[PDB]
Amino acid sequence: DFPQAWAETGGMGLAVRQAPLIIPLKATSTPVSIKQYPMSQEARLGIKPHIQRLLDQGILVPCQSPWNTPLLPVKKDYRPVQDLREVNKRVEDIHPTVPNPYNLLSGLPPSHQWYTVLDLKDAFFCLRLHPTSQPLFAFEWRDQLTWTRLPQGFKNSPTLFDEALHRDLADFRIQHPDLILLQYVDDLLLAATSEQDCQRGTRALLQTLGNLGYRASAKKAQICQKQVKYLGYLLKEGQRWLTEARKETVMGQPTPKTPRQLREFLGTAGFCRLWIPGFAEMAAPLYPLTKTLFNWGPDQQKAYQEIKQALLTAPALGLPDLTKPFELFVDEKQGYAKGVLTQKLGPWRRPVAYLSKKLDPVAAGWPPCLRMVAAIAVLTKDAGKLTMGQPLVILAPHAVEALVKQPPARMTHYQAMLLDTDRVQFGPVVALNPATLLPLP
RNA sequence: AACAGAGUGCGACACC
DNA sequence: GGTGTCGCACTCTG
Repeated sequence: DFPQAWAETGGMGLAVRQAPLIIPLKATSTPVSIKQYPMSQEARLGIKPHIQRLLDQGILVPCQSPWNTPLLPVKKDYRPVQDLREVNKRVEDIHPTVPNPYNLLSGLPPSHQWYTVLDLKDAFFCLRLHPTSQPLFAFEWRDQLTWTRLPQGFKNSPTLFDEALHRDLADFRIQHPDLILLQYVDDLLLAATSEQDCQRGTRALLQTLGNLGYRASAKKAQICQKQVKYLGYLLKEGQRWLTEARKETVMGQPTPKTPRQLREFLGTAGFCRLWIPGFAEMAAPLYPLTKTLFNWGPDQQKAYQEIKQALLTAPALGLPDLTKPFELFVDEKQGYAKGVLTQKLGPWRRPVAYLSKKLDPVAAGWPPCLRMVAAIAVLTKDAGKLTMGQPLVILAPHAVEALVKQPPARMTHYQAMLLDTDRVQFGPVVALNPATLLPLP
């Protein structure tokens, strides 16, 4: 039905509006041959059929180059990645344009709740390399070659491709303004308001992409769904849920017995902190067991449990509405700041994110009252990363508006941040649910 | 043994 | 007590 745009059918891609790239070198560089690292029978055999599939496909061509860098295949078959730090250090740097994965969804309007997701197959290869630059990307072989397209391992590949595709799509975006199109480099979210208003765009877009010369995986496609996985998340109805996959990777593991094992834990669980109320404080007992003896007392096990429990009971987050205002409820506890950034849908405050930070050494040194102010300060700063300086009412269990206006060091800076009334208004003192951190009637 | 971007915790150097 | 630059963990997205 759409043979052109499906990699599985319409064959390898080529960004047609995109003219072959010429990679600008450092003003002082020099070709570098580098000994093809040894791999193994499984690695050599892993990317073996790939280096052969690409060859007769033109993407790969017989070459004789000063430069050699060793290819570094991977897996999850194998990827034809290529270890080339030596090259891309001899290559100049460019002002980047890759999206901020943190706030991309901030731009998904609740009006739009019909979703499609298209992952792009072999995106980088859709860009052509200009024969001048082709040699930089050479590697030995047996059964020396090089890339006619844009290879993985190359430091600019990510940005170069974002721009290419972003530019190629700037057309669409103005022409179907009734649709939303988020783009994280390689893969795309389309948002409609209607089951068919989605199936239009998903026809148009899916077409445009075939024309422009890009191809999308029909395997990984997610067409006109009411919920979709995107960026590690489940999106459904303008809310962001943690994936059961994500959870299993924590629940599943055995209680850490080394610092390394602890670090992996805090590592992956910390990627869920937006869904864990008073996270930072929760994990306080765990942190010192990194770097340092490893005594696993009750507090360690308490934290450990609490955190895992907090994942099972984890709530959906509301996607930030930038056309509305936000409230930030905040509390401070023994040197730890915690709070929930919320927005209203009718009669409901619905959390947009949970924010917590360990109070730094000096702050932590100040008395309870002052601590609350610093608590309010950091979380406000962090909330900014989501609100985009949209107007924010700050609420808390202890009144502090006065003190930030009439204190008897850092204040100067805190006052500056908190007393800009064009973005920050204190609200009334309120009582919070100790869990959920929401206000009590 | 590769890249870009992101989250958070810890340290080091320097500076009044 | 305050304040500026780095580096090293673990983790995630593609």
